Amino acid sequence: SMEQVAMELRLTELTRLLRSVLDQLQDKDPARIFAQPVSLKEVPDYLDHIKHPMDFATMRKRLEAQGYKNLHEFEEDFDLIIDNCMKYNARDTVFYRAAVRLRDQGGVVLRQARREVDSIG
Repeated sequence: SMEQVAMELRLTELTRLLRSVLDQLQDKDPARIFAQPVSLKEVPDYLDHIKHPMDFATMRKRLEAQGYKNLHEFEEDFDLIIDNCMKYNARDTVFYRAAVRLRDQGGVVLRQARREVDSIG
């Protein structure tokens, strides 16, 4: 149908906008602490602690499959990155501190993304 196409064009454009958001959030992680999945070879007990691991490469895979239907779903995954880290790692670690800085800096980007998503529809 023509409606299914129009819906698919909306999803494609959302994917465009979320790709730019993702790039901007990932720039706020210059140490690349959140770039890849925590290694189960190197942290073999991780899944005993963290039930839903997340990282920027995994989000990018979902993004490119047009797997985010709305901004809420994308934000859920970004919040998992931060929240998982703040639980597994102690306050006095470079990892925890990196997550706090990513959360704080990302807030700004996500605030305007929400306005754009609502604005453009």
